[PDB]
Amino acid sequence: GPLGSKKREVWTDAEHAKFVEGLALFHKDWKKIKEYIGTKTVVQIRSHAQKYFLKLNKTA
Repeated sequence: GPLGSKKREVWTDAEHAKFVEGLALFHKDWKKIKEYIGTKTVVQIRSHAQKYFLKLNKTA
């Protein structure tokens, strides 16, 4: 885990895609995602937890 190191609340492109796992583990439950990435608030997760859905496509 973070081992008490200070973490940024703001996302990164590699950090984002850890959320994309919790969408399966917790199933539409942002109040559990913030633990998987580590010590996050739900604020940036809730606004990005809408963004994953926008990319979904029936052409792959």
